[PDB]
Amino acid sequence: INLPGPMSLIDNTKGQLVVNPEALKILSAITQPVVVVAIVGLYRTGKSYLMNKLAGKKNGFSLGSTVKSHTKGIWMWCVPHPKKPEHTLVLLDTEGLGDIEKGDNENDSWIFALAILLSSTFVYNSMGTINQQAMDQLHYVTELTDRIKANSSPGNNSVDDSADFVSFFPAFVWTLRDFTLELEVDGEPITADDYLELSLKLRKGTDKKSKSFNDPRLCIRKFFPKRKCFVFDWPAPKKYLAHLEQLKEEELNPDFIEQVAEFCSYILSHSNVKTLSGGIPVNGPRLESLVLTYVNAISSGDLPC
Ligand SMILES: Nc1nc2c(ncn2[C@@H]2O[C@H](COP(=O)(O)OP(=O)(O)O)[C@@H](O)[C@H]2O)c(=O)[nH]1
Repeated sequence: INLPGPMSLIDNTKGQLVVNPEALKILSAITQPVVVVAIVGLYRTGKSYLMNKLAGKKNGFSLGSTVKSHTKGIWMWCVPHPKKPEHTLVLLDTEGLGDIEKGDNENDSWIFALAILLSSTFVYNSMGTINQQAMDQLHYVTELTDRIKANSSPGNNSVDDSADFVSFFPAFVWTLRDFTLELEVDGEPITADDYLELSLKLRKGTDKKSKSFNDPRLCIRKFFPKRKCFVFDWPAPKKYLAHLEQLKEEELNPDFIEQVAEFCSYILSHSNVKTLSGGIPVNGPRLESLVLTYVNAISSGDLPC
C-alpha cells in the first residue's frame, strides 16, 4: 500500500553515524501499534534471510550482500503484521557486530544496544553449537544494553529483578544456524529450549572460579528472563548457498523448511506490541520518539556506554 522497502535507520556508511530522516518520517505516519523484532549477529550469518521470512514479502533485506564488512547500522522495514490486523510489524536488521575475540572495531557498537532496546523481541543469531565466543559476544552486547538502560530515561528506575522489567523489556530468542548437533542427553532427546537452558545452567554453589563462571550467565539470564531457542539445519547443500533467496522452496532441506516455519509462527504469534516501562503501548510516532530520545541521550551523553 504505502509502506516502502527496507531503508537505513541509522548507519555509519559514510564516516559517522547518521539517522535517516526518511525512516523517522515513515515511523511518524504509522498510527497503528507496532511489534518490533530486532536481529543481531555476526556478518553473513543469514540474519536478513530469516527476517525476510517474517515479513512474507519479496525484495526485503539483503545486508550480507550489499553492506561492507566494516559498516555498522540498523536497517528498518515496516510491513502490515502478517497475523495481527491493524498492527504493523517493524523489522530491525543490523550489521557490523564485531568479534570481541579478534579485537574487531567496537566504535559505534552502541547501536546494537539501541536495536535491542527498541525491540519487542530480540533475536540473537549465531552459527553452530553454543560456544564460548558466541556466549562472550552475547555477554558484551547485554552489558552494553544494560549500561544504556541504567542510564537513560526510558529504562531508568526499572531494576532487572522487578516484574516491570520482566514484563515490558524485550523477549529473547537465540537462533542457531547450520546446526547439525543431536539434541540428546543420555539417549533421551531434548528440545532446543532445553539446549539453551543447559548452556545457561549455573554451577550450583561452586565458588572459587565457579561464581566467576556464573557471572556472565547470570548477566544474560537476568537481563533476558524470557528466553527461547530455535535451531536451523543447513538450508541446503553448500553448493547452493551463494544465493539462497533465488532457490525454490522445494530445493531446501525439509527440516530447514519446518524449522523456519516454526520460528516464524512463534515470532508472529508471541511477540507483543512494543511497550514502554509501565506498560504504555507504543505506536509509530512513539517509537520514533524513543529513537530520538536514545540517540540524543547517547550522543549528548557524558560517559562511555
Ligand atoms: N550457511 C548458511 N548460509 C546462509 C544461511 N542463510 C543465508 N545464508 C547465506 O549467507 C549469505 C548472507 O546472508 P545474509 O542473510 O545476507 O546475512 P546477514 O549478513 O547475516 O544478513 C548469503 O549468501 C546467504 O545466501 C544459512 O542459514 N546458512
